[PDB]
Amino acid sequence: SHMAVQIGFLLFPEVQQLDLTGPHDVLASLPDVQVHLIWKEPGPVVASSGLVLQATTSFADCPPLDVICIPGGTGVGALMEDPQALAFIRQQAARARYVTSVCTGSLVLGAAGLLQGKRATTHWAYHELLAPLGAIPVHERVVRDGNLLTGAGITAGIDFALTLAAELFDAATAQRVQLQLEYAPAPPFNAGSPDTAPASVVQQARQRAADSLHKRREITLRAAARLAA
Amino acid sequence: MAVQIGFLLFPEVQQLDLTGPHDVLASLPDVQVHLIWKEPGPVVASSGLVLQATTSFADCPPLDVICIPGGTGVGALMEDPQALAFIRQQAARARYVTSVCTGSLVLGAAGLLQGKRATTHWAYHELLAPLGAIPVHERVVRDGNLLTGAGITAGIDFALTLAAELFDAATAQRVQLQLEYAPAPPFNAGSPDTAPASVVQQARQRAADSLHKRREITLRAAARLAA
Repeated sequence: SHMAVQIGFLLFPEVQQLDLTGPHDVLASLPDVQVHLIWKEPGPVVASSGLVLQATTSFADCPPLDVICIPGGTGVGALMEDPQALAFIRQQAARARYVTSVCTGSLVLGAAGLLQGKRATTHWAYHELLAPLGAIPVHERVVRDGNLLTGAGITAGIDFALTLAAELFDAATAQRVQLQLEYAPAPPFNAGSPDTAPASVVQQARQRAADSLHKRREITLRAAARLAA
Repeated sequence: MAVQIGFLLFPEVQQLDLTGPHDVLASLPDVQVHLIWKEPGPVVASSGLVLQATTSFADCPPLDVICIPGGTGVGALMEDPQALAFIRQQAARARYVTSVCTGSLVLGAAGLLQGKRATTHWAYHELLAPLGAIPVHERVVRDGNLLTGAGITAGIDFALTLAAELFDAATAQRVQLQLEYAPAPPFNAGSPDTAPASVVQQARQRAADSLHKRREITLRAAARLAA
């Protein structure tokens, strides 16, 4: 309808698609929501896995949003230094009811200056990069600070989206969607946190992510310097 | 030698049934993931999200794993002889025949649940027995080379289970940690066992028209298998 809640996700090359698609299917289950996938121009955008998604609107044509949500992925490093994307995020966050992200999408909110003095979370492996962007780093799944909601790594998007659903509507509506999605998780292993995974597994992961972390630390401090100027 | 994993992508799919498992499985070493429909190109999910089929039925390579997701669109597939014939073709030489949520109703219409333990979405579970399944109220059910997951988000638990079978526990744990899959749901309403009675009533009231239409499709599909 013309009175729909307007929810927008940034869709960028090398996005981690589950950061977007998990929340999308949760929030699209709510009454009279319109969901936008936003990029520089409408058309195909390839996620890090090779899954092809389709941007529905340009930055220029996007209506004022009630909710803006930034997903994460390999592609966030480019976004943290993309003045056109950062200007769009700041413009929308001026009037949004909720300013949100999942996983390393909070590093993009950070680069836009929107985490200064705010409680935030991100993916466990990149959590150290929050403080240089002015955030108060919080080790929880879903972190609220006023109208800022951030989710932790990838699958946290589902917990984030149900939290946001209860804020947009009410607990009863969020619980109905939880039941429709049969979201009573029973993971076959207990390796979803660095605190509970086998130490051999946590060490293999930190080994893998090391080169990405050092690269993103330099991008993070260049982004922080621009906020300081 | 690459593990070939194929998802059936159909109009009015419930996209998270596909995209959850896709991001888990595409994280594994030496896999190639296909999104299969009658022709390559755009397929629109039930939410309006546009996905892209990568291959036609004809160009689909022999699959190690076939996976059928669920959604509004399964009713049409349950009476689509091309789709059912294609699923039987691939199930014949696939190492694993798999589904998530109401995708198991499509396996059932194809004749592939006869005498097997299986699950599906809690609201549709009564439709498994007429398609010949032994219905099991568990979130991921394995019967030989058949694995079925329960409703929508069960796809993530299913995919981690399958990852350990294709590779090993250590490989599945690495992917679990990369995905930070340590869920902390903000409510306890994910099961009809634990949700408030008012929430269960409303979820059943919403599903009722779909369930009635699927009771009718199910009994036509069962009568075809019998004849």
